[PDB]
Amino acid sequence: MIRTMLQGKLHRVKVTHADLHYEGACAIDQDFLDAAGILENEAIDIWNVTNGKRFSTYAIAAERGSRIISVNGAAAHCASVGDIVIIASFVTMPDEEARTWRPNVAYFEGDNEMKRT
Amino acid sequence: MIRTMLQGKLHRVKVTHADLHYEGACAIDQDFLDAAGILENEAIDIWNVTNGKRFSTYAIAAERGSRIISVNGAAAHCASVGDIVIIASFVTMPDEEARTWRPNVAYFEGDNEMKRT
Amino acid sequence: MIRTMLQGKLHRVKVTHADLHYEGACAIDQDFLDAAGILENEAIDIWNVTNGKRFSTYAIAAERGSRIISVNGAAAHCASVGDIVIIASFVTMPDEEARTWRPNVAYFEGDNEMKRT
Amino acid sequence: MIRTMLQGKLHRVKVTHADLHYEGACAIDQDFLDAAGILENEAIDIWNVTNGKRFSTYAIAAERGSRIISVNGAAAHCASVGDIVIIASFVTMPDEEARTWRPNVAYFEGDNEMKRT
Repeated sequence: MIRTMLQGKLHRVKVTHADLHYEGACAIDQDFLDAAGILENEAIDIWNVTNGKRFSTYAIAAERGSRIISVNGAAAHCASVGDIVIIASFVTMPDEEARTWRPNVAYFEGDNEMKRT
Repeated sequence: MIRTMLQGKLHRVKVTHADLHYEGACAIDQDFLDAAGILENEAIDIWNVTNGKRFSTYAIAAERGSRIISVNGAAAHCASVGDIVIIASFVTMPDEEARTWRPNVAYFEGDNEMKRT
Repeated sequence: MIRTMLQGKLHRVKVTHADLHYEGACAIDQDFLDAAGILENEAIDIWNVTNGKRFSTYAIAAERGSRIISVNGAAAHCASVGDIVIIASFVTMPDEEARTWRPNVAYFEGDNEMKRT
Repeated sequence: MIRTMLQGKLHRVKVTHADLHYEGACAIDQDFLDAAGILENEAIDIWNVTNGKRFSTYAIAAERGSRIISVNGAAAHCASVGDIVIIASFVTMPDEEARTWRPNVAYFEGDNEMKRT
């Protein structure tokens, strides 16, 4: 049987933009997406450390190096600029592969600077 | 391993009807379903740009050309006539196919007129 | 790629019992489970037509013929005796099978009497 | 077609720690994880019997024998020390295997002592 496992997450990144109109999804610096192994158009869950809200949407790429985290469309009701959020994707696999599965985790410092190790 | 990807969405369509009783689900003009690639009886997520609510239900077909978006049953607690919503379906596939996956997106103008390109 | 489709639902059944302690899940007359094609220990979504709440739990069997719908454990915070709810399960399959997929739907009358056709 | 089934649960365990900062997820005594068959980095749903909240996160191991249930990061908004929660994982399998599927259930007494049978 098949497990759902954490694929990767952006841990405690800060929302940089929030615009109800127009567009939607959560636009994320492509460098951040690569670090966490998250793909453009992949389903993502967003857990807001600042306000406690939890919601699910999908990832789109923002410009590499922009350090952008933009919550757009209806999702803009769920976060504000400055909020600290955790952004996660999940994947499925057989139990055997799940047992030794390792998520990609990206950590942050300062103004959404990616932290090493 | 297997990714969950955005299959397609109706972007910023307007709710035309909301009836708590009876029936359920979200009835959507079949032309809209075809445009976004969404199937009758497929699980859909609905993100309400107007009121911020997010909920999951399933799609049923409304008459082709009716331009109808009817939120029925318990879902009628989550949207009102006139609300702007995003309606999405998600599918799973191997990582390799996910990397070059392209969602179907349908956009709207005026009174739920589908916008081209 | 793989679609998530409505497998079956109990449409507008009434909650008969709600006990926060102890046990959990939603216990459902086995005849109702068979009618909707829902299995013991299968994940189910519950949409409360009366109070608007939406939550996910799993199905357990109640005695055949009891006409019971018991919301237990934490789920008892989400429904009250007398509430009208829709109980659904979802399954996955290839797109080809999804295109002609037919959900099992069970309808109700009076005191959770299953309605024919 | 493929069913989503309850894999296992921790039934009515008590939250021992809740820290918004830092880390995230829900750290759970590894002995408890083994008992319910839940894996490190597996998606889990948490249903709070005390306050009614329901949320989804992922499991991480706490020290074997610590009897720890720590809700961390954004999840700390959803439970408090002392809350009674049910922690569940779900897996997918073909309908045939689902029909005779048996979830692992772990029960608790006193100060998160695992109860036998």
